[PDB]
Amino acid sequence: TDVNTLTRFVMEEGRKARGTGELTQLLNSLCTAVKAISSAVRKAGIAHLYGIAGSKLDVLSNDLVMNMLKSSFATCVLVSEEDKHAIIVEPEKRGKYVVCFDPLDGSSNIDCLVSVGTIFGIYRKKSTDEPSEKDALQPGRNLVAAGYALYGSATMLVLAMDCGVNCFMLDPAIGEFILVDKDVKIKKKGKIYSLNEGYARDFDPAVTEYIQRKKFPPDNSAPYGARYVGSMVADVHRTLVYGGIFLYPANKKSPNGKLRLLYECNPMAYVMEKAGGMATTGKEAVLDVIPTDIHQRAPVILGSPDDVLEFLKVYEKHS
Amino acid sequence: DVNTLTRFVMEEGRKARGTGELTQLLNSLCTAVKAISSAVRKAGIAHLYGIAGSKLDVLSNDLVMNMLKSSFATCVLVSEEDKHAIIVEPEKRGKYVVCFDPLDGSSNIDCLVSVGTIFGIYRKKSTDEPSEKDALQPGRNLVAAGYALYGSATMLVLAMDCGVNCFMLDPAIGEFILVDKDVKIKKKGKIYSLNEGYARDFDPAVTEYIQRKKFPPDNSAPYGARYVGSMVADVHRTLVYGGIFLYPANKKSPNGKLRLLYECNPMAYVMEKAGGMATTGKEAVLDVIPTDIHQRAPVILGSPDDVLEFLKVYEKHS
Amino acid sequence: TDVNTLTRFVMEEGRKARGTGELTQLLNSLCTAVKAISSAVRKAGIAHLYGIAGSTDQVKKLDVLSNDLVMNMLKSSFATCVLVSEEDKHAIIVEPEKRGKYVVCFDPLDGSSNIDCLVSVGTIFGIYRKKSTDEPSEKDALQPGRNLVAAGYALYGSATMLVLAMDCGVNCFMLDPAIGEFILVDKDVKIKKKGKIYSLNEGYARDFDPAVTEYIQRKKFPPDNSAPYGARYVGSMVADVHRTLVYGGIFLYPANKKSPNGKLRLLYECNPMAYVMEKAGGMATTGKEAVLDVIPTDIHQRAPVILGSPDDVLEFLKVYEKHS
Amino acid sequence: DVNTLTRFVMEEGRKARGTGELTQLLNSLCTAVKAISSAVRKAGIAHLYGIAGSKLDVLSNDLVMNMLKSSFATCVLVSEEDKHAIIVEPEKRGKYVVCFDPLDGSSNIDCLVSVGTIFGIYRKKSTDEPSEKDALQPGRNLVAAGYALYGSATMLVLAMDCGVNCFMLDPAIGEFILVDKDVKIKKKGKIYSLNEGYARDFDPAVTEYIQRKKFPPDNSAPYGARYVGSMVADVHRTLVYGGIFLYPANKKSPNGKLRLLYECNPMAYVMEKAGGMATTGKEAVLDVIPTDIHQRAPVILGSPDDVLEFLKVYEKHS
Ligand SMILES: CCc1cc([N+](=O)[O-])c2[nH]c(C(=O)O)c(CCC(=O)NS(=O)(=O)c3cccs3)c2c1
Ligand SMILES: CCc1cc([N+](=O)[O-])c2[nH]c(C(=O)O)c(CCC(=O)NS(=O)(=O)c3cccs3)c2c1
Ligand SMILES: CCc1cc([N+](=O)[O-])c2[nH]c(C(=O)O)c(CCC(=O)NS(=O)(=O)c3cccs3)c2c1
Ligand SMILES: CCc1cc([N+](=O)[O-])c2[nH]c(C(=O)O)c(CCC(=O)NS(=O)(=O)c3cccs3)c2c1
Ligand SMILES: O=P(O)(O)OC[C@H]1O[C@](O)(COP(=O)(O)O)[C@@H](O)[C@@H]1O
Ligand SMILES: O=P(O)(O)OC[C@H]1O[C@](O)(COP(=O)(O)O)[C@@H](O)[C@@H]1O
Ligand SMILES: O=P(O)(O)OC[C@H]1O[C@](O)(COP(=O)(O)O)[C@@H](O)[C@@H]1O
Ligand SMILES: O=P(O)(O)OC[C@H]1O[C@](O)(COP(=O)(O)O)[C@@H](O)[C@@H]1O
Repeated sequence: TDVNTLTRFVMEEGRKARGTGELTQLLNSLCTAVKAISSAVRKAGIAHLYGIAGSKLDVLSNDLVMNMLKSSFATCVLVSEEDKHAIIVEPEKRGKYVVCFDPLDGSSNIDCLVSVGTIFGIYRKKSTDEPSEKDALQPGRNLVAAGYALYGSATMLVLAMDCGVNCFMLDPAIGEFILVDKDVKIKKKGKIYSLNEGYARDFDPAVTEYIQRKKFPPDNSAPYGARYVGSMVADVHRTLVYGGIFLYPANKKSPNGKLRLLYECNPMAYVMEKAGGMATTGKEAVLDVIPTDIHQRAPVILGSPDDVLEFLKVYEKHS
Repeated sequence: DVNTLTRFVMEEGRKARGTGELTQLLNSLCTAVKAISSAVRKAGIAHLYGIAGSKLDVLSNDLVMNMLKSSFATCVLVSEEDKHAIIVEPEKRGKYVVCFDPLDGSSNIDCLVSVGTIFGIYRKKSTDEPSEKDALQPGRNLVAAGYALYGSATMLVLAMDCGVNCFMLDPAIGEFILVDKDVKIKKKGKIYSLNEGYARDFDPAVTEYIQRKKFPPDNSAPYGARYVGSMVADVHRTLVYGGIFLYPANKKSPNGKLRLLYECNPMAYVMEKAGGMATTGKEAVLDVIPTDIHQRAPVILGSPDDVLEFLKVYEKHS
Repeated sequence: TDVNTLTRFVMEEGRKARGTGELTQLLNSLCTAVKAISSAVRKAGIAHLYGIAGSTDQVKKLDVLSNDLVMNMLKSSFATCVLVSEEDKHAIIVEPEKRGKYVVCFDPLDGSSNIDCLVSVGTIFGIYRKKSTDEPSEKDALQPGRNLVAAGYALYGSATMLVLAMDCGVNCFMLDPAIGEFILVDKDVKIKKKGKIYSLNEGYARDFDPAVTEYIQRKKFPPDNSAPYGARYVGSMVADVHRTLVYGGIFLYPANKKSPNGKLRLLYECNPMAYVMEKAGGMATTGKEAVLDVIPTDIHQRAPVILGSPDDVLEFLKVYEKHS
Repeated sequence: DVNTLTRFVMEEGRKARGTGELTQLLNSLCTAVKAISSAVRKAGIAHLYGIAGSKLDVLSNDLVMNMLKSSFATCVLVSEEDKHAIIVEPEKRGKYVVCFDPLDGSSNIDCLVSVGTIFGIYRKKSTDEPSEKDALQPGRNLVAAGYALYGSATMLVLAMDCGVNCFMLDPAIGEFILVDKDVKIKKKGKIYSLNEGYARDFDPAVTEYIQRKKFPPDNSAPYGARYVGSMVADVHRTLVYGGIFLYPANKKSPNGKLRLLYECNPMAYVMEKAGGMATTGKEAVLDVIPTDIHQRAPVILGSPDDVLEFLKVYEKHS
């Protein structure tokens, strides 16, 4: 019942645990970045560019998250969609955490104003040798914290840690993320499937037959609903809230899927498992995949357990 | 040389003679659209969840209703959220009929997916005293029509005889900034939009069209698939990037789902004033004369060439 | 009755009079600049000046950016011909493409000299009409305040409020920073006939002529054995004048030695607040004549001003009438 | 390199080890201030005037209250708006005592004058059970104090033993941005501030001192009068531009009007830390042992040389 905010949640789960403060401040700083990304995505100031005072979003998001993570004095390696190679933090500002993020996911189609988001996934540095790109190559199992911000009909940050998955709604009136769902867990089975079917020609037989099973029920029930926005963050958030399954399977145009492991697949897979769901690559679990490159693509099928398991059974049959 | 909706709306009105009522209708309407935005972005949510201690469908409809009522430019008012028509009280009557969906796609509003307002303004056909028949005009007679997208940012799209204009809201000052003038649509796209969870129930014409897209017949490249589940969001994508949108008829919806007067007709008028088309398969959406204010209709809108590619497949199976 | 926004009220009243629509157009563009000023004064985006994104239009002083906003909104309205401002020594003649009927005199950000202490500041405006038959010039701004089509201010205080005086009367609108509309909160307001506040800079006590020095003692030591008036001086005209509109009372900025002909500017401070006051049942006097009756010879002309509640202003006037 | 208050209030804590409770207090306090600013600037005023169909003292108090109880860092809470010391429920208790005025100057708020939230943080010293007594500490024992000014913009002024620090609220992101660091006051000023309507009732000492500033002794230049009527507003001017602020004993209030624990004592700590001075004419405001939570006190604060000059005149007449 009693109120609580994202700032207080992270400075109290971090308070009530050892207390180095770096991860508290990293997350602290990270929401402040997201709040700034939100106002820019809501186009708050477009009038000054169009002549109110008189005579980039994907780039600006990357700058904000980087800048802030750097100033947090808690990051040593930083991997992003935009920056090809990793970003080794200047000595002065280094901490002990490796952060992998997609600063604006879906801005390929931001000109139609579709829901976009910010995906993040925090690792701690295991190695002793001087920081490097290779420190980002940890398996998804090793995620200290992951989550995503959604810039949709409203802004929401979904934080996943060992203590569970907690969903915060940005009240733009006060500039504060408000806790509106505690320790969320996904439905066991849903009525929704999320898939780009223009690649129907190029599907695995198992993916094809699972969709046929959903479209044309094999147990004389009701067919599922198709819901594909075109931005992972939105579809996954629906898959959390409403239940169901999300699929970006391996094609032939993309033999390894399209969604990147380190900063797209793994963070969403962590959120799913920490909330009673599951995510798999078909053959191995997304979190158990060991990266060899930081921009490594991966197939990913995440969502409600009784559905992903149904998929997985069909994967047995077609392998 | 900044050009706001409120400025646009009274120069296009002055550039079209006439009283000034429609300007003040669109002013009141967009003021309500600004207040829907505020609630949809969840401003004040902390007070509900107990920052001091201790519904959107309805709120959105109340905002639109009170604003259009107070505008002195409405006689009949038709909404999703009202089974009957709203005969505006005589002291506040105007010369226009507004058919609107206050918040479209709110069924799945809890996933925080793009919702929107849809509207379409007619001019009274009445001679004496208004009635719900004034809303029962074909889409061809639409004075003005458009929508507002509460997505990545809030955009009002306004189609009129002078064309389709897109205004971005600037939340900092609450002004709609003209960012796209007289918009026209790609002649053909690589996007298709429908709910394939009804594939069991689709017409043979529909099914073949999708096979043509999933499996190009001319050995080109397969089209793309996008169904947000919200008409504003899908229509606006079909406007911006191009492509095709369908919510066709099937056996368990012989008349589609999407309503005529406050969903299909408004989006058809946008598309046709932007160079796209909009058909039910047999008539064009704007050419259906309604019999019921909550009448349902099939809709296949989008880029011109794409709807033509459909209509050829449709005629073959009929 | 029902909700109303500044936007309809302006374009409603501008249709109840047929009318060109320029005044409506002007009042809108002026409004839109006012919301813009408010958002900058509330320091929105101050974080992008302090390294939020790392590196970089508006590294401007707020009083300048305000002026630029009001200017580039007014010119673009196609309703203005001559524009007078405090931040401009000469009147701005609008280009022949965007010329209109009305002459506007304004103070973009009044009180910004102490905006460091975050004091209430505001935008004072006043709309005349070109009465001249010849091309626009700084002469056209030299009209008496009697010839005001409309006047008012926007107070950027605990909240942002636009006060609009016309022949209608005075109409108070509050900005809802959520939706970005001015909401009609008070309609056709009038001032309290008499009040219990007095407002002036008593640091200039050494240079007060006897009329002021007596009246002030009549308030601190009342003659009728009643109760002393309260002393209230923000140091920002929009602030003190607005309090005098809501609570009643009196506001004085008179003749000194340092500035013997007043300080407060006539065309874009005194005259507009006099129109507000007179249209709301109050008075505004120079001591000699009434403020609205003063005949300008220069655009940046100063003037002594004593405005406020009717009984209060007249009480002072009897005291000045003893000394002349 | 940006510095927010959520960073600063944690950095200082980490540097002093400490549980994390003074941090959470202030972090929770600031969210309350962010919410009060929203209310004061009239966000949602449209809905009170019927945009969709059809108190601030109390809301501000409820906000501070509920946020501080939720902080898990308070045991005793003292406010204007409750004639009682509020003792926090055992499950939500910390070790600090907060004496606060949630909205000061809202007396004269219909004219929209600058208002503000004043606060001061003590630490429970009695081994006893949390009670009103724990708040009756002299201001000297203060861990932290300050105020939130809701004027031109919103600023949180935060005084501690690491100096006084000013934080500007950026409504675009809801973040208090550090803009003036380790601030310090001019040793002498040119501005004076008091209600001269109470002239008939002032100390002969006060009356001389004002003469001494209105008509200078060294026939130099006079000071400038500035009385807003909101202590936060006047005091913040006196922090920035310098000068003096008085609310001395007249007769209707012969022991001052301004409340010691939650009006005078917090402002004294700010001045003190920023190199200023704050006296009752007898003793330092921080050195007044309180008897009642709502106890009033004569307050004279500002630039040190100017406060001393008043004190010189006081000693003559005393
Ligand atoms: C609910 C989990 C949680 C949440 C927050 N929070 O802020 O909500 C936290 N904040 C902080 C902080 O002190 O900054 C911590 C530190 C604890 C920690 O995880 N150490 S470790 O990297 O796994 C490690 C690497 C090698 C040996 S132990 C923390 C933990
Ligand atoms: C570009 C199209 C356009 C746009 C706007 N706008 O505001 O962007 C308009 N505003 C208004 C207004 O009246 O203010 C108009 C007049 C509309 C109207 O009168 N239609 S009619 O009753 O069938 C009729 C009466 C007499 C002859 S035709 C208008 C038109
Ligand atoms: C209630 C007072 C009031 C308020 C507003 N308002 O919008 O707050 C106005 N807006 C406009 C406009 O047309 O812009 C007007 C008319 C301006 C005008 O035409 N003056 S005139 O040539 O001597 C004349 C001809 C015919 C009648 S008066 C107007 C008037
Ligand atoms: C003034 C510097 C400063 C600022 C903040 N801050 O929040 O910016 C702090 N936060 C916390 C925390 O507990 O997290 C501390 C330590 C706890 C504490 O000060 N205990 S004390 O007996 O009152 C005491 C007074 C002096 C030495 S120790 C802290 C300290
Ligand atoms: O258009 P496709 O091939 O279905 O790709 C969809 C996927 O691409 C993405 O948009 C990748 O995001 P961006 O390329 O815009 O950064 C996913 O969010 C989304 O799930
Ligand atoms: O789930 P379905 O059957 O595909 O329906 C989706 C369609 O219905 C709508 O959601 C209509 O809005 P509501 O369902 O929220 O009333 C369209 O926006 C949308 O395109
Ligand atoms: O210094 P003084 O004599 O108090 O002058 C105060 C007057 O100067 C002004 O501040 C003039 O405005 P500026 O601060 O922009 O110069 C008036 O608003 C105000 O009433
Ligand atoms: O009417 P007065 O005596 O000048 O009172 C002014 C003083 O009273 C106060 O308003 C007391 O606070 P309140 O407004 O909450 O009663 C101070 O803020 C202010 O400095």
